[PDB]
Amino acid sequence: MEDFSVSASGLFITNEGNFQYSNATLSYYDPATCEVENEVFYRANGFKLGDVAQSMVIRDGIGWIVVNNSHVIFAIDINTFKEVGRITGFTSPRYIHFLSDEKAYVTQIWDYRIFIINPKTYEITGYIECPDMDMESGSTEQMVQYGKYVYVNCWSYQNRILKIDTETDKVVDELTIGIQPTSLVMDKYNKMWTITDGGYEGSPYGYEAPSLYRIDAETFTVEKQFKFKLGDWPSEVQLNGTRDTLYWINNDIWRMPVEADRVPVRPFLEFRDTKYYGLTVNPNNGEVYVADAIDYQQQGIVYRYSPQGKLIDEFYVGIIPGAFCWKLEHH
Ligand SMILES: [Cl-]
Repeated sequence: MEDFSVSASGLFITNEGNFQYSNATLSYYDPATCEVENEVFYRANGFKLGDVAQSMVIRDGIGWIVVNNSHVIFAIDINTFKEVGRITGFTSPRYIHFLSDEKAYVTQIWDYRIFIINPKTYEITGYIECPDMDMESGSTEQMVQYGKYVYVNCWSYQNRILKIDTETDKVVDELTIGIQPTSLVMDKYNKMWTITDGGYEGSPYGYEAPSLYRIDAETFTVEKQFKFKLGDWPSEVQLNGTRDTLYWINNDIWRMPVEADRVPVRPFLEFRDTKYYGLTVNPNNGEVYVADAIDYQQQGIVYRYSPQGKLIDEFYVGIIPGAFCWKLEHH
């Protein structure tokens, strides 16, 4: 059990590990030293993280790690990585969205409810019931704020964006699109971007050419659609800090101005017969980090790029690195 006291500026990489093998880990990268530290939760705390670390959000000096398949969210101190508390009772958590110090939503797979939680007391306070959704095929996923509203994508065996009114904690609208929207971002024009994964071969629910969509938040309608190829399996819409440049995964890493009418012919980073899996854009300097799962078995690798596409650094992380979380000194 180990004493960490790290940089005020930093990058966390969550490593899902192998679903049903409890080898998920946390990585911490220092961009100023170009040094990675691996398995930092375990080293810091004396216990393992669990199964499928999904995502992670930092608020007010505290890091909130969603461990999807261990029914828990760890709160760690972000400088020491020691746990300050945890929340148990999630069916299968995905993403955490704070509305205040005392109120956050936590999405779930295999549940039709979004859990309301109190972060100060470390408790579950309620549930938002999703319409046309059961437990066996249920999915809520990533979330964005638009005023009093929260928008959420319904991922596994679903095909909807839902609108929640946060003042009443209830689902007030929905929009049906292509199957299995994977992720959700809000650009600086208050237009949402989601990209579907197209389902999978043999799926009971379906399997189709996936799409990238731009959806106006005010009118909750599709303004643009970029449709890809059967067998494509896109994911991970991400924005730059000014929220005017969008990246995602589709074999390659792709980059497009939010105002563009076409995807550029050339990608940001070319497919190299691996598995680009995670993605993030540094919100201050526009540097792009690409998490490569490679073969879903070996140690993953993160590549760091300049906004102009030139490789800066690369570093080994844990198994299937899927998500990132910025610890920034200045915003
Ligand atoms: Cl760890």
